[PDB]
Amino acid sequence: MLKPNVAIIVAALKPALGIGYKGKMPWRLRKEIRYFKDVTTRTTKPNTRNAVIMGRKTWESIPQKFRPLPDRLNIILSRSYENEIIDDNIIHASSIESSLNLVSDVERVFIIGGAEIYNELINNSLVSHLLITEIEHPSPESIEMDTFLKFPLESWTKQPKSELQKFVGDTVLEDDIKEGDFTYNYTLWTRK
Ligand SMILES: NC(=O)C1=CN([C@@H]2O[C@H](COP(=O)(O)OP(=O)(O)OC[C@H]3O[C@@H](n4cnc5c(N)ncnc54)[C@H](OP(=O)(O)O)[C@@H]3O)[C@@H](O)[C@H]2O)C=CC1
Ligand SMILES: COc1cc(-c2ccccc2)ccc1[C@@H](C)C#Cc1c(C)nc(N)nc1N
Repeated sequence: MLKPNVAIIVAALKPALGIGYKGKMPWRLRKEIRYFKDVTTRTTKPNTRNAVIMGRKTWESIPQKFRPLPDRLNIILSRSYENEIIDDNIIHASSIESSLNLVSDVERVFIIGGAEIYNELINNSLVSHLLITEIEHPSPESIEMDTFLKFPLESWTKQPKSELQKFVGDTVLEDDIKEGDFTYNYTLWTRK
């Protein structure tokens, strides 16, 4: 795969864009988790799959019985990894571009975490799309949080819902989804 268009997909709590606490997610949003599964899995043409790329810490935070994430090519980045094809579902590498070099029959490429990876790749021109689940809470400062996105969104344009709908195909997009004290919306951003 040469110069793939890449999408960041993330769920973040406004206004600070917190995404984690001591190596874990600060919430469990069932519908959001299903959205993530559906969007990263879905392909528009037959006989392809998508790639999901993540940092070593995020990979390790998926319980071992539940990785690799099914139906997607999983790529894990570590500074200690030489290039290695582990199996048909798992690749080890030290950059996104090198990891995708011998990869074929992949449609979309998603960056799925975590903070360090997101905060590097936001300034990688291969990333053309941000799929940000914008989470709100009445008292956001009360949620324990130590891990944040550093996204210069001034350089980005939040697209209308019609663009997000086109991107996700027939995936149902509900507005102002409420779980416990959290309210959320799915968004799509592109570069200016
Ligand atoms: N809310 C959300 O949507 C999501 C939140 N998260 C959260 O993010 C947090 C995890 O993020 P974080 O701790 O930053 O860890 P990451 O998952 O980003 O992993 C960081 C590791 O990735 C490897 N890495 C980073 N940059 C490079 C590079 N340029 N080349 C090669 N390897 C690299 C390194 O591995 P090594 O040390 O092996 O060299 C590094 O230690 C957790 O709290 C998690 O719950 C995660 C996903 C989604
Ligand atoms: C380590 O963090 C996980 C654990 C699990 C998981 C899977 C099975 C059982 C338990 C946890 C799934 C996904 C993840 C991570 C990779 C995620 C995510 C994610 C989610 C959930 N939403 C959005 N919008 N973007 C994302 N990147």
